[PDB]
Amino acid sequence: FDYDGPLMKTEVPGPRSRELMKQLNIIQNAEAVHFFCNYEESRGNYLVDVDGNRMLDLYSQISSIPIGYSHPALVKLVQQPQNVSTFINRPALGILPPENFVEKLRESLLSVAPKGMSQLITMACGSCSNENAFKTIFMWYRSKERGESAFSKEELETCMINQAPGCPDYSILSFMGAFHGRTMGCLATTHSKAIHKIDIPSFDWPIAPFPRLKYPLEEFVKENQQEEARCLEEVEDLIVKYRKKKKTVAGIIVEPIQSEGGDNHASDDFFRKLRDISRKHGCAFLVDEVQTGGGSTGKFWAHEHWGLDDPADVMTFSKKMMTGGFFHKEEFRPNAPYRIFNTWLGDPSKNLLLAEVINIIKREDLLSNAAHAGKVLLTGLLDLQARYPQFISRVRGRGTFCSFDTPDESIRNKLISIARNKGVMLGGCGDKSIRFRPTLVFRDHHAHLFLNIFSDILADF
Amino acid sequence: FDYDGPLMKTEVPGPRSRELMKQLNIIQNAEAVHFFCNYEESRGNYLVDVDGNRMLDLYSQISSIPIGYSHPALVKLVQQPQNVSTFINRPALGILPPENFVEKLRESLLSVAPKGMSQLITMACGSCSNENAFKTIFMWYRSKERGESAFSKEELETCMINQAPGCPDYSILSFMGAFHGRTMGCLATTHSKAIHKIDIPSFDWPIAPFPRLKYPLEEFVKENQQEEARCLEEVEDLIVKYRKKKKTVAGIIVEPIQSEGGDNHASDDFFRKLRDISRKHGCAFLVDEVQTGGGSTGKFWAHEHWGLDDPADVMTFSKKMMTGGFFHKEEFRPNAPYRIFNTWLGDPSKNLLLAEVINIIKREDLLSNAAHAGKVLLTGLLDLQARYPQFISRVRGRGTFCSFDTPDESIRNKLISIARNKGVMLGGCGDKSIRFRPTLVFRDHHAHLFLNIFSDILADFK
Ligand SMILES: *Cc1c(COP(=O)(O)O)cnc(C)c1O
Ligand SMILES: *Cc1c(COP(=O)(O)O)cnc(C)c1O
Ligand code: FES
Repeated sequence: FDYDGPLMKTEVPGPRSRELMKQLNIIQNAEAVHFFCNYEESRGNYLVDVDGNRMLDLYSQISSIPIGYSHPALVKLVQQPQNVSTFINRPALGILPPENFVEKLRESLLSVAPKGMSQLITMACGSCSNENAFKTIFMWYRSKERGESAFSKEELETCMINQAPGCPDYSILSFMGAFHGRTMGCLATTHSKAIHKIDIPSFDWPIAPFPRLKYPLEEFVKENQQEEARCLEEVEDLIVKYRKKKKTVAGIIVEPIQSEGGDNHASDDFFRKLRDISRKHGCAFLVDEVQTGGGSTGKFWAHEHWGLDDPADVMTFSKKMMTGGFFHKEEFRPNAPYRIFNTWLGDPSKNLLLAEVINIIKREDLLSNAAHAGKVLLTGLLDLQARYPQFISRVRGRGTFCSFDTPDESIRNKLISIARNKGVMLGGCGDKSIRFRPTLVFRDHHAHLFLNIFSDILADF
Repeated sequence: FDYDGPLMKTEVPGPRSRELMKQLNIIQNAEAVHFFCNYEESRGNYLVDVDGNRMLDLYSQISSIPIGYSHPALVKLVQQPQNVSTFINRPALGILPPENFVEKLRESLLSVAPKGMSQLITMACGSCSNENAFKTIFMWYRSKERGESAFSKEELETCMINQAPGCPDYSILSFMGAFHGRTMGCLATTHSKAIHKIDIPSFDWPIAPFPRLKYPLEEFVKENQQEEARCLEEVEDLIVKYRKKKKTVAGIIVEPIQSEGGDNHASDDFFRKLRDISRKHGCAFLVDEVQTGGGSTGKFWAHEHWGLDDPADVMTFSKKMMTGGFFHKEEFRPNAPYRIFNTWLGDPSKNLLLAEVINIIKREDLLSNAAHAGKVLLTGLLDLQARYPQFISRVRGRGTFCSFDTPDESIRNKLISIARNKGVMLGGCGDKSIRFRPTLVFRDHHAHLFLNIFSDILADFK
């Protein structure tokens, strides 16, 4: 199920990794590569590299590995002779679904549906989930505007040649610091780092400020309320402004906690109010749970913390969910087929795995475990913040979805690189934040292994 | 390996499929659903439904099943205990690749790299392949314009807020009839059917005519050269026009044979001249082989027929390839990391399957088989066209990538329906064409089985 701690043999990347990185660099830019991995010997919370290093992995493949490496329940699925077809016969799911398609959805995604959302379409990744959510939103908005009326001849003609009125000039409102994917529609809503954006054509869609909270929260009660109120006002102003531009805001997309752009949090009140603004202007409210979804905040979906019966119109997911897709309200159902469609629409092999993942999450009480392990982590980070104010500030988190700031990008990267050599894989976000994305099998004792390693690193830095 | 023929028990969809359709329709629009399938009992070219119908499948999951159902070499891979990890431990491939990543690419995609393209990025589907190929082209074009210079402060600030100059107003030129995917960038290049496009915001990018050939080809040699010439002239004019509009054409995307829009073919000559036009105006030439790729035209990549040493700058793929991605020239290599990126960048388990598929295609000489079986099919289609000119026209194809037109949409759909109930699954494309996408284990005897069932259908059709 898991090893008893990290065990380092070499610097990371070690010589076998470096050789493999040189080979890969011949066929593509390999500069992002951390190291090469032995996934066969990886177990639980521990990633083993090709040099035999064993690291406690608190990044989990960018928050995408739900119940650790080489999970014995998932091993068993692959071993069952009856499952072989699912792995080798991939269907065009929009036209030729397997006999068990609906049942395996009942065992998996439908069992964790968000409140108010009776509909589900599956997609293979987070980007195509958000792209198709946008399109779902645009078709719904245009359908509100036309009744009743059929598509017009002018609409049918102009859409084929990329013109209005067939192709409307609607927008999705997004936030500074957001990350929603990198295909060309997703990208216009992404505002994470310039290198993600530069040299790519975009859309003129409104971009609102996301609150920047001040820490410690108890010492900034009024200021943080004011900051959130200012952002809400600017959202509403943008919706009004873009309606006058004839670039009507059909939807608002937001993450419950901004990830790639710097682990930015906002109060549950901010979200409830944002949801109400969206409804008031007839904007669909699209919650992107690709990274927050799947339990690490201590609730299956992070938006569940908000306590709403009607939390959103559309909610996308992927990463830990193995498959992508989006849940949505009945009113957003496409009116005709072949509008929201692609060849594969996910993969039944991933739904097979996810159903077992969800069973394990329920049976091992891993939601509540993530709240607990996360509190233990956060407490320890607060202790380190108090002892090392020259390096650590703005400690913050929900569940195991935790982060802190360092003084600058150069110290942020150095601390990540030293931790890795000492046996712990950390992620970065923003210009100078370190983030945690532990698998759901991360326990309080793993929080301590990390804290004790990192305490020694800070003492010697 | 295979069953010996179709076996029909019910109309399709049968009662068990209709019940599942009803259940699925509660949670999503299920109006596209053909029927529900028993993939566990499906084998080779035969698909088995939940009503126990066994149909010769000449559509192969929209041309995505490369070596048939339940292929025993693929079954063996899933059975090997050493392969479990690959199915259950999915990496973020851009940052933490598995030990065998490179070697498995050598066994698979790199063994079939097109001429002149040393670079490869992997992607999970055809649409992310094309969106990321567009981005690769836009970055390449700005790199030519800025030279070996750093991003400007203004570019870095403006790109974050969706503004020029950091976000350029460059265009990708595409063709009427095209299909390149349905995410918002891809979809701007797609011009297949109105329902695929309507109500979605787009880009003001140029759209050229794709040649519409007249059949039979021997009777319209001159008119077809003229039509191809006119299309080439309009591509070039559009490039000049969009430069003048400050919306410079950075790349041109085209399919070797247009699929979803209606199986539109053009000569090898037209593609050679198109490629030259691209080069002449400094446009990257992006060939979409998502549906033509993987052998069914009798060469691994359809563009191979053009006989060029420099056929293209970028070539995308997916469907039969199990994974997506794109090959590209060394000069198109991104200059920094995290520009072309996403969480998964494909999936090693699909690479595992693909290596074995490529092994099977080579060992069993399946490109040659597609040319041979496809000639059998096309010859029979031409024979049926001669006998039933009132139902069948514009018979055309290359390898098994064949099609024909019917007089109208209702007849096209009736013939597909009838054929299915008689044990043969066909595709439709455009408003009135029928298309073939047989898997690569389609042989001449399957072609004759089809021909012989369809002959009977035609004789009985009113
Ligand atoms: C990773 C991520 C996406 C994109 O998912 P991919 O599978 O990389 O396309 C979208 N939204 C958020 C919040 C993410 O963190
Ligand atoms: C199917 C197809 C695509 C899109 O592939 P998906 O995997 O459906 O996103 C792109 N181009 C062509 C030519 C295709 O036929
Ligand atoms: S865009 Fe999602 S898998 Fe390709």
